[PDB]
Amino acid sequence: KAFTIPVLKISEMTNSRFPVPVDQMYTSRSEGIVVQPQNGRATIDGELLGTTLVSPVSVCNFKGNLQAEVPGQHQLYQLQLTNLDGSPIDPTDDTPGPLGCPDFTGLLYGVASQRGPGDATRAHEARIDTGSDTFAPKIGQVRFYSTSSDFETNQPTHFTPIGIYIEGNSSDFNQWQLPRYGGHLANNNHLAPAVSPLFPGEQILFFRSFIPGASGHTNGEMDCLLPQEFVQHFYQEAATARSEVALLRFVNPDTGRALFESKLHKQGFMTIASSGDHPIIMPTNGYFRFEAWVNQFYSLAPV
Amino acid sequence: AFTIPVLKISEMTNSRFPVPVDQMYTSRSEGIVVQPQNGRATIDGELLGTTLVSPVSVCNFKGNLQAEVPGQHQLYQLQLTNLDGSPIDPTDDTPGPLGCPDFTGLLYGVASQRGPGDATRAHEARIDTGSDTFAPKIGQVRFYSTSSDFETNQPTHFTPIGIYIEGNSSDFNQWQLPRYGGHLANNNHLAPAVSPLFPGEQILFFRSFIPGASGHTNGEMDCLLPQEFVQHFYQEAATARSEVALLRFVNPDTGRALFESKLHKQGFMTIASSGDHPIIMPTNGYFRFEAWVNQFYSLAPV
Ligand SMILES: [Cl-]
Ligand SMILES: [Cl-]
Repeated sequence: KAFTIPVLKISEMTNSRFPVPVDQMYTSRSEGIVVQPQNGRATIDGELLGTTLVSPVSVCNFKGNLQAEVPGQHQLYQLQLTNLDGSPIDPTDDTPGPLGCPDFTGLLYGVASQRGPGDATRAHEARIDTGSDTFAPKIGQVRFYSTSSDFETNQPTHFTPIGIYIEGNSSDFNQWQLPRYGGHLANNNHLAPAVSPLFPGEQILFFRSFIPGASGHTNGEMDCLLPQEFVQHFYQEAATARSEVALLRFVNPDTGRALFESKLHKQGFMTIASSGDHPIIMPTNGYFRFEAWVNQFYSLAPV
Repeated sequence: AFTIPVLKISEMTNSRFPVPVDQMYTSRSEGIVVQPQNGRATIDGELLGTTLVSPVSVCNFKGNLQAEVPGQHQLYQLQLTNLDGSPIDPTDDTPGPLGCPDFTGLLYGVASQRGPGDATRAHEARIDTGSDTFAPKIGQVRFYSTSSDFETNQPTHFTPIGIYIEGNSSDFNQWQLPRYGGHLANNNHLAPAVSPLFPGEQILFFRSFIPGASGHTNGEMDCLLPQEFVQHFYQEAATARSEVALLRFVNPDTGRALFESKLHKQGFMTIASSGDHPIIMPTNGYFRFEAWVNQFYSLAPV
């Protein structure tokens, strides 16, 4: 079975780290930054890594029982998580945390909804601090705060992510700081490895989204390594990787010729020949196409 | 030539609302016109109605916060763009802009803005898709919010979350199409209604229970094709060798095949069944293409 890429414009791609469309391609030097996201992690021969799931609407969602209001802390609610598909959290799993769990620290803004008893429903805005000491999704312990007290204990509860809340303090959004999946008394394990460009003059090519902000000042930048459609496609195809690097061409369909070329590394990230922090803006109908198997030494024309 | 993506039910996305599929479901749909406009694609990849390929975009809106509606209390006038940023073209051969809700109800979600600069703000919001002001085809939609914290003339996005049941707004009717053009306009360029034609068969739906924000509702939202089937058919552009693709639902744990279904060329599935009930199957089961048949192929009941 031959390796293939799905044919997609940038505007048809889905961010694999937050359930919103990709806005632009982006490259960065990543000065002082360790790139180690756990969502959107898949090898090109079909192995999912980190907390990556294939569903494109599920990343950064939570589901669970509303166990209780945290004693003494009004309108702070303790969830007992399940997995997003309904199966119980199993902390013996070989994952950093539950599939789809946020891979960044910050004030995640969204809506907590309930259905029950019966068909009675209710929903209100909520905030989950993925940087807080007790944020421990690996063992199913997550809390959310809400300005509403209209939540019932022991009813099924879902958290739909919307964006990030900026208070202007230590809790501020850091898309490259992994949470402590087990809370403040446990260390992360089974992480997908960090990635970096190893070849001179190359930088990682990211797929960037500007996610919504709920207060304060932020551009909401969320950079993933692969659009969710590439994850889904490699998962489906599980094609044999004939070399360590798949050479991609970003094709202008109006001319048939290359706009630029990129190296898709087998472990699931792309590099380009570029320098600095800036978007990669192209004609809107451009798409990546698989060109050939090459090695890590292949020299790319700069873009 | 023709393939179906290998997906469990829990890995499928509802094509009419951006949530995972909860179950397969079948119904007689007596006295109901089944004519959803999202999740509509032929098996050779032609998108119909308002169907787009992005799985996170259906029921989203974006555009300029034109004004607080004069007279009204905390009503905001959106001037839509298309979800890809391009301008709304009312002469397009669609009933409305791609991704537009295809049901009438009080759609609940969060309206967010960014601007001026990187200043941001977001608050709960709801859009009555049955209101006579709801006219997305010409880019006019209003939302209500308990908050007054919205800047005029800043980019605004509506992220859908669920449905809101209250007496003084339209109840959630998933099979009642909005008037995409506002009060007086007739809908046009609609994907057609679907129904089983062979005796003993019913449509097979992929059902989600979308969140409720208030009131009593089971949030039932039935689509004809999971969004991943839509994306796959769009990618493949494979020629339909007959009018029906015969599919088989199989459990990979045991190799047991559980039932067969008829995937009609124009983009929906039927099974031999009777009554309104979920189709509960082993968790790891999935559909697989078996053969090109016609509309008269007779299935064993499930
Ligand atoms: Cl597979
Ligand atoms: Cl195409």
